[PDB]
Amino acid sequence: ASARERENLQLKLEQIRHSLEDDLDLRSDPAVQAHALQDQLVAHSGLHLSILDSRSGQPLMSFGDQAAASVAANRALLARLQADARQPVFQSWSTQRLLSIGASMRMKNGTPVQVLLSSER
Amino acid sequence: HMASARERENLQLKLEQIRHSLEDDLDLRSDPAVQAHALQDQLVAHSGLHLSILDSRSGQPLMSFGDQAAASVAANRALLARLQADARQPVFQSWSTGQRLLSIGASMRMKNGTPVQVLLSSER
Ligand SMILES: [Zn+2]
Ligand SMILES: [Zn+2]
Repeated sequence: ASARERENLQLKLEQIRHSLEDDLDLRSDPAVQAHALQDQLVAHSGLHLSILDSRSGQPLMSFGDQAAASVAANRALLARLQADARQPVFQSWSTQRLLSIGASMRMKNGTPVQVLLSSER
Repeated sequence: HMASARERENLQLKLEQIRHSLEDDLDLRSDPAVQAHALQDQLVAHSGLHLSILDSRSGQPLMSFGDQAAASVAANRALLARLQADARQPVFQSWSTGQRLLSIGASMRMKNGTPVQVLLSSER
């Protein structure tokens, strides 16, 4: 493994260490503590997920790496989705190089949502 | 400046995994908070990263989650053995079996006092 790959995994381990040793909530039970560690692993995974309400376009849920998030990219991708573009819709976004993919999904209760998944390239 | 066919295919696979978690989970309840939790768990499951945290005193897993494509039973066993033989930390491990993995391991002490061994693995 290369010098930069090793450097990057060491920086990720340091994020895990900070979560375990400094931020750990002593009041939480182990399953909550485990999910909080999960949150920190996904927070620097290069992946971001936005769930929008199909009716209003308003954000319902947002998870993952802020580094893979962009308000402008997500607005543009939602516009293509609402403009009947063939799904799933792809979008390359460079200002930072993101690849994103969007599609409508239907929750179990029928609630239509727009699902926008972004990735750092 | 545009994403390749392989980049597109890989991201489409992840989106379809997310769709499986929303539309094909027979036991997922309708409660909107419960839906957020399922999606967040599934995002980690294909993040290309896997994290194993073991109690140093017993060897028993305390936490395990992430992507199984990033995990190797054999590699983790070899890395854990290097940690327990007081190799210099953090310990790096490359591993191949078709796929090529990069893992890093270190001993830590959780805030509540538990001594743990941390095995972080990544798809190269
Ligand atoms: Zn912190
Ligand atoms: Zn969960």
